[PDB]
Amino acid sequence: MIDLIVSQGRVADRAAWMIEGAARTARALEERYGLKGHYVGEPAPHADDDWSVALPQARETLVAVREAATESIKGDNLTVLVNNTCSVSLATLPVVAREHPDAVVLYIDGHGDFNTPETTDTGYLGGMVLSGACGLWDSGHGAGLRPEQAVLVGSRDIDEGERELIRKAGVRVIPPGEATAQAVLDAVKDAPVWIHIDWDVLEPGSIPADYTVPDGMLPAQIRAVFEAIPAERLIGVELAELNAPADSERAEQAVAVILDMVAPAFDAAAAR
Ligand SMILES: [Mg+2]
Ligand SMILES: [Mn+2]
Repeated sequence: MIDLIVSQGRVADRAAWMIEGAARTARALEERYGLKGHYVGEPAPHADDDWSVALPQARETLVAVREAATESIKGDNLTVLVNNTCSVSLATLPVVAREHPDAVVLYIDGHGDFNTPETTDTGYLGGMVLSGACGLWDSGHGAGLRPEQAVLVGSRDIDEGERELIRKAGVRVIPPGEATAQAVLDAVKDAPVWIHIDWDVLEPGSIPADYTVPDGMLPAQIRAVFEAIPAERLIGVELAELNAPADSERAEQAVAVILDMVAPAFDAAAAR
């Protein structure tokens, strides 16, 4: 069984269409798998506000996601969160680390999302997510994820100062050209696995690119990861940061690619 949870409340969104992108992704999963999502939060416009303002604004949405994820994780289904922003995971990752202290988190992202209030250049909460879950700063939603159990997958061109925090904490980084299914499998060793994906990990998608070496990850590499993680070891999956307007052709094209990437893991969970 799959439990689908969908964030529709603003959590520090600086992009215009990520709440809409989450809703479109959730709808595609509902239609494909015969599910009904649990929708949490009320939409609000995007803004370039400091994390210290955006975080309290998101408190009601974050607490509601935490409670829904806690119920799902304590049962025996695959927990699937479709999130507008990576920042929703400030509420979910401490629940995962609480319930599965041996779990490895594959944080698949073009960025490291490992800034603290002291290192952030932009003040964006979404760039402070993995560091908050690991306890380098206090989000108000707990921590408890061991940095030794966090693996950044696909991250590249990381600021020297943030890359220093990452190495000091012991977070491993697997850049796109090294992010094969076997490399990711070898990183998780014998642990259960939580997958968090930020779609900016993907190579910009004019896949008319047979003669170019990609800088981002290709959809086929994401699919290969989902194919490689054994169904019995997969705790849950978070899909975040699709910036695509509702009703757009762009959203319909993006969600079809997303369905192709996640199908191996989601099909196997629906078959249990
Ligand atoms: Mg990112
Ligand atoms: Mn991110």
